Amino acid sequence: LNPSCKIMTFRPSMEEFREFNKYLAYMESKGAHRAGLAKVIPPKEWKPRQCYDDIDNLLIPAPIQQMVTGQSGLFTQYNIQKKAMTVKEFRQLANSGKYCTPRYLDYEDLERKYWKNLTFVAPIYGADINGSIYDEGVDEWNIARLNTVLDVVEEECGISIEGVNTPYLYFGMWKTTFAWHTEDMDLYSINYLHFGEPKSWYAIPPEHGKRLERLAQGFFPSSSQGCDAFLRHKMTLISPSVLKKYGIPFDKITQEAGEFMITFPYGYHAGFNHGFNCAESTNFATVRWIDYGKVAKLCTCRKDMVKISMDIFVRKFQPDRYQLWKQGKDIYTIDHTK
Ligand SMILES: CCN(/C=C/N(C)C)C(=O)CNCc1cc(C(=O)O)ccn1
Ligand SMILES: [Cl-]
Ligand code: NI
Ligand SMILES: [Zn+2]
Repeated sequence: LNPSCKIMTFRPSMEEFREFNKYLAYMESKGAHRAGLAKVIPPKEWKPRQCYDDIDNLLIPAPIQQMVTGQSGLFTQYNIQKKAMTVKEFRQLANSGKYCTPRYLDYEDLERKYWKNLTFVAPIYGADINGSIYDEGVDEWNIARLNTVLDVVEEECGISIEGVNTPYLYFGMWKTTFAWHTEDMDLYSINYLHFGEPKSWYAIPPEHGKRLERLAQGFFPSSSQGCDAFLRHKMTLISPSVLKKYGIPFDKITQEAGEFMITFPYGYHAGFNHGFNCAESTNFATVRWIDYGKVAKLCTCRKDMVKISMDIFVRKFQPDRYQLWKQGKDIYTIDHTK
């Protein structure tokens, strides 16, 4: 049990690291999910790719220029699509004087500069790129093939996962942002920083996520009246100063190159990149997630958001509740600590 709901860091030996599914069960048995986010540092011997040199030639089809509007810790973001770029040209852009990381003392100093400089030069994010850059044959923690409940349902029952268990690449530069959100259907996610500058994360315990939602509804009431789950648009920024002021419990942590971050069901998170970097991530599920997916609040203003039917999961893994659930009588409130 993790009663403070603080973000945990794990350093498994190679023997402990080999099987991701087993280690994830271990992390939750230590209460790691109560923070909504955890870090895993793999042993120094492990390498998902021997050489990153040829990633320079990888094409970024639709780089995103992030426009931020607002003031004093409350901002809305929108995106402007830019012309296709290779990684090499993106890296040179990121390291130019207009876009490079500012000088800083420590991560805390840099965090301050992030929140002070959001509304000046708009950073460009090479985000949401289909693909993986693991070497072929890496069997440990292969983001492209984790073999979780999502995969079992797709391969054995022939049910469309809607591409949420496929890998995505993120080429960041300084000040590029991911806004406050939980994952689609309130799924888990895993994120590996292949190389480059760090990525800083903010996390809200699942047991306090509703308080973040109430706070955001009061500060963005127009966004709120337009969509019940508007935070899923990933356009809402709220600074740690605002969260402290209104008593929202949260934690922060910086992910360095070579480290995994895992987000848990209904764990709100947000953050920013320190500089040029490259990350890979996917969504996944465990049996524990099923009760979250059954009550996840979905986006009601856009046509084809990611909506996965829960029927197969309840029928196969919750046989004792299936008919009650389809009857509308499977009433419960989630215990985020178990
Ligand atoms: C599993 C990857 N994924 C699926 C992308 N599709 C929505 C396009 C996500 O939505 C991840 N959630 C956004 C996000 C982005 C970042 C980031 O910008 O590095 C960090 C944490 N979370
Ligand atoms: Cl700056
Ligand atoms: Ni995310
Ligand atoms: Zn919506």
